Amino acid sequence: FDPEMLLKLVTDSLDDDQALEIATIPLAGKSSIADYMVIASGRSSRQVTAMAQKLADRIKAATGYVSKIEGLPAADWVLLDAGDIIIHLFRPEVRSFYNLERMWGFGD
Amino acid sequence: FDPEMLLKLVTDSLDDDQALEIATIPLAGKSSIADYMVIASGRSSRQVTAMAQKLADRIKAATGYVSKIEGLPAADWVLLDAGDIIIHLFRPEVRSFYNLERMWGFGD
Repeated sequence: FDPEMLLKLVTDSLDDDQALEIATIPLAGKSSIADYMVIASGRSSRQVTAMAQKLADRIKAATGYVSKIEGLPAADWVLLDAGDIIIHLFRPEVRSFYNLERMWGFGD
Repeated sequence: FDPEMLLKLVTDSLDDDQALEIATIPLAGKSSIADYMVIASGRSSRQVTAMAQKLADRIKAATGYVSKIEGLPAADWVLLDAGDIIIHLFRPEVRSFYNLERMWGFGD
């Protein structure tokens, strides 16, 4: 399964699930971690969760690849590691809030 | 604390701890998640762990920011979320192996 085909699956799925700000970062000549990183926002916890889970299910259906998901059920963010592509999903207002708390030195 | 200053701290720290393939991805005009993503490799579990922990300690010492670390103590990868910068660390031979297992459909 071609990494460009995987990229198309990822962005099509996120677009279908109404993600915003879907960014594609090509990593050729920069990093060996993956061919692409994709980053996108969701508007709620239900939405980020549905987004991530459907994407993992779709990748498995299309390719057989079992993606690693980091950050569920508490879904302020999700990372989905699909091997050739790593997908970052975030809730902008939750992230800005948590970043402030960490800037203030909370939590150690 | 300036995001360019934070970037310099991150890359200087990773360089000092002998990370390889240190990639800087500017996100201006692409994603709101952060100003930069940094990706780098380490050669062992001790090294990736030392790398990530020292970077978190250094960010806190220099800025007060308490970074969120994902993927320790089992350190095949680490993500360090420093707010304005997200840092991905990976062990190339471990990642290639785990990616194969997921490609083969292991683990659900």
